[PDB]
Amino acid sequence: STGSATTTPIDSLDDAYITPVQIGTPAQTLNLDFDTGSSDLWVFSSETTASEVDGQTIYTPSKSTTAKLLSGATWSISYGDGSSSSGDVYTDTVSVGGLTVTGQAVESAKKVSSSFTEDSTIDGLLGLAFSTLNTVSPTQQKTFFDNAKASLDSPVFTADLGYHAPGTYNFGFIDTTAYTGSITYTAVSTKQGFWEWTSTGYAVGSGTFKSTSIDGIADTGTTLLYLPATVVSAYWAQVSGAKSSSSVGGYVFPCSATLPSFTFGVGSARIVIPGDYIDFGPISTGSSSCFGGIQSSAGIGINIFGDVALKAAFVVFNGATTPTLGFASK
Ligand SMILES: CNC(=S)Nc1ccc(Br)cc1Cl
Repeated sequence: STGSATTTPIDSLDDAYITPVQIGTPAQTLNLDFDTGSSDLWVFSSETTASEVDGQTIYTPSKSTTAKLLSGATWSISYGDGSSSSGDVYTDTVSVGGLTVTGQAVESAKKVSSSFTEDSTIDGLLGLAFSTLNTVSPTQQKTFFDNAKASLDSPVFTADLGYHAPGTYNFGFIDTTAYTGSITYTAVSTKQGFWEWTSTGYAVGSGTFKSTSIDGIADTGTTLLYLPATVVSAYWAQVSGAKSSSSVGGYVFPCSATLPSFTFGVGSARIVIPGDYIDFGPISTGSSSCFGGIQSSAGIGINIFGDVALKAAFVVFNGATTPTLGFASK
């Protein structure tokens, strides 16, 4: 089997991407944030504290003839941005772009963090990291991909995120028309439950390539590119007027400035992030100071290849017995 679904930016800055997901019988379609940095499929629901719902589409398990309470099961999660949610669990039928999984764990939110409430465009998350990170207790649950894997033509999914435009998530096949050149594959460690790999280095604009190992995670659920302070300093030093602002919480720059590209290494291959991708607009409405899309990972404990990096490539999440990651230009 295969599946193919379009993923769409939630706003003009590509802060996140939403993908339609059919849940239950008859289908209830929710727009979920596909997140390769986490492993819970959780949704706003009829059970969510009413004051914490503000515009989102909810899942109502009582209206689904295939929904079954996973008795005794609870879930609770906290994300890297300080957001969180918790609730109970149903199994139900979940379809993405024509690919159907029966008995998928659907985690119903009873409580969500204010940041989720405040984003009316995201109805929940669909986690695509390794199932070892799943927070369901007492019985850990499998991700949508884990459940689908044996049925897929090939045990892979691909992320093809657009710049200020829709893109595509495919399951079970590699669309050879979606990228240029070849796909370079690179080793993955699953020890932290992430799609964790090691970049071979970086260049800033037309600058010479610096060969240096950068360990990080491929994370569709994170907006920006978070890299070591040395690397990030080298980048912003090439932007006139750029400064790290403690009160803003990162590097800012005047948008009258021209951003250089940023290249990262995948084995001997190179992915180029155009400078335009690194512009995230005024820090506040009407401000002449713009927020940068490359920021320091120093306070995080891990480097994150977020949407800023991934949307510059066609990315293969290979769930073979020994998982790997593939990157191609496009
Ligand atoms: C909130 N944390 C991250 S990485 N990203 C982000 C920024 C702004 C909006 Br609106 C939504 C998201 Cl998901």
